[PDB]
Amino acid sequence: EVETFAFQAEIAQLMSLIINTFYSNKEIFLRELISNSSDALDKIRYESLTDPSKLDSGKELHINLIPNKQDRTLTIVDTGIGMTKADLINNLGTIAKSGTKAFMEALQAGADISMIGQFGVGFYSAYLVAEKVTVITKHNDDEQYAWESSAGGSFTVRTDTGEPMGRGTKVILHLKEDQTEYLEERRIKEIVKKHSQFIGYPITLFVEK
Ligand SMILES: O=C(NCc1ccc(F)cc1)c1ccc[nH]1
Repeated sequence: EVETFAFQAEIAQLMSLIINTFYSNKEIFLRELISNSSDALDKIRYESLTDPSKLDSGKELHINLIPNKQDRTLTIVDTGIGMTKADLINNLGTIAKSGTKAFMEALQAGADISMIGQFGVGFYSAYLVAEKVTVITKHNDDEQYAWESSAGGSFTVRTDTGEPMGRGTKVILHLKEDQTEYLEERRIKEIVKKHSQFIGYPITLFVEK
């Protein structure tokens, strides 16, 4: 049972701008997603300070980067707080309507795409490199869900029968044909060291057979 939803108009507009603007500095997508992961880990860590049982679903607080050249996917896994179904539908837990409004004024007032994270919509920079994005998520207060979108104005939500996650979020980037450099180990390492060197959680770059 798959539910299909239209993006709000302002979010569709943001995604088409990200997809269609000529803009070479695509590597910032990884910085934005890792920072989202760090924010989600901060949240569950804060909750556990007063309620240890919040970590019954998983004590480890980390970020894994998993390239797969056969599937042409880069997956960013974190064990942060996760998202409820309502969170997924409501722009993946963001205030994306007012954030997009601000971002797009900033772009006409000098800024560039790399500044997207300052407006709370950094997730959508995934479409700089991905033709389709799948988000699997598990929050302590809900079941496990899969969100998916290839842009084009709609996204789907379904219950995820896949491998159970415990708690956290998995962003699966189905990369564009000409963006496979972001599956290469030395390129990922360079980007992490350049842009995420002060993230307060271990980031493990998985290797391939
Ligand atoms: O660059 C501009 N729009 C294109 C754009 C592309 C991606 C993005 F995430 C945000 C905007 C702009 C608008 C106003 C001044 N500059």
